[PDB]
Amino acid sequence: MQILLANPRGFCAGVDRAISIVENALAIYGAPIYVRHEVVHNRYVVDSLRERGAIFIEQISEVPDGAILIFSAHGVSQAVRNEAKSRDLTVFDATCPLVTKVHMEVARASRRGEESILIGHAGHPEVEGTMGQYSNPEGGMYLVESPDDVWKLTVKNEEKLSFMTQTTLSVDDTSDVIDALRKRFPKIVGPRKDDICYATTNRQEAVRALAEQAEVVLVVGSKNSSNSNRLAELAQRMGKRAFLIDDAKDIQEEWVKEVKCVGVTAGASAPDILVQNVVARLQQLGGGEAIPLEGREENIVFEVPKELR
Ligand SMILES: O=P(O)(O)OP(=O)(O)OCc1ccc(Cl)nc1
Ligand code: F3S
Repeated sequence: MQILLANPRGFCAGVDRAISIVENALAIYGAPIYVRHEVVHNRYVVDSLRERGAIFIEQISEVPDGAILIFSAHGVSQAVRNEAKSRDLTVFDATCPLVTKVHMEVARASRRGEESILIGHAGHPEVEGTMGQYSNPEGGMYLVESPDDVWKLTVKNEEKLSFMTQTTLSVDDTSDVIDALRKRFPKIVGPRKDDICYATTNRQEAVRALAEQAEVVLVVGSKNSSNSNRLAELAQRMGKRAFLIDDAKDIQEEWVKEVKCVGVTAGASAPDILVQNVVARLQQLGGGEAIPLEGREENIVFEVPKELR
């Protein structure tokens, strides 16, 4: 059995920064460090940081006074930010620079009383944070997931309309949504393409190349990782069996019995150690040395704030 590795895969620049923010805070101030929501959507990363004295909480009311609080990589609403700022808290913000960029555009639209449409998935924390940058009642902020959602959306002034996207969407599906928005609202304004980050784009491109060669694709990442789910979905839609797995224990032997080529990738929040262990398990089940596929170069790093060095 041939084992192929997608490239690129695993940690992005936002995740690496957010994790270091928590680690460095723990190293500088000791435990406990409070973190709002899972810092990134990976069980292993979260369980680790929890074992080292990070405390994860869904609401700021759970956090005690005088504490250090960190915002997760997914970003937070103005409301949440103001609720933290108005209390006895030292705040560090692990929100990804590429989410912040989108937030800044929503905030601008809010200041102009000009309506904005977000493409994304209801209930996801990035969506809550991004929608939560819009406060002006004279405009409006709308969420669409599909072309059908676009087909039933009505806005107050479609002459003054802009759109934004979640960072971790399917590139292909998002393209269909934007085509719809432009047919329904010809004057809508947006970025050149969308707000899908380089890491999401690159991992989807990489898993396409992988699924072209592999019969079965394993995607390392947690169930609540949106970007990981898109990788597995992309593979499946290409007609390959694909499985989202947290770690090597989830691999069921039937999945790779009599499979000549298995591919492995990882979402943006999945540490490389999990991939290494997955590969060790596949090798127990017959696989050879893992062959990395040739990949688009990634070179971006985001530094921690100077105060957390
Ligand atoms: O569930 P998703 O959003 O894919 O989150 P993830 O698995 O934490 O991945 C890194 C990340 C962090 C922040 C953002 Cl807004 N997008 C991606
Ligand atoms: S938005 Fe940032 S957290 Fe990673 S998946 Fe994209 S670089």
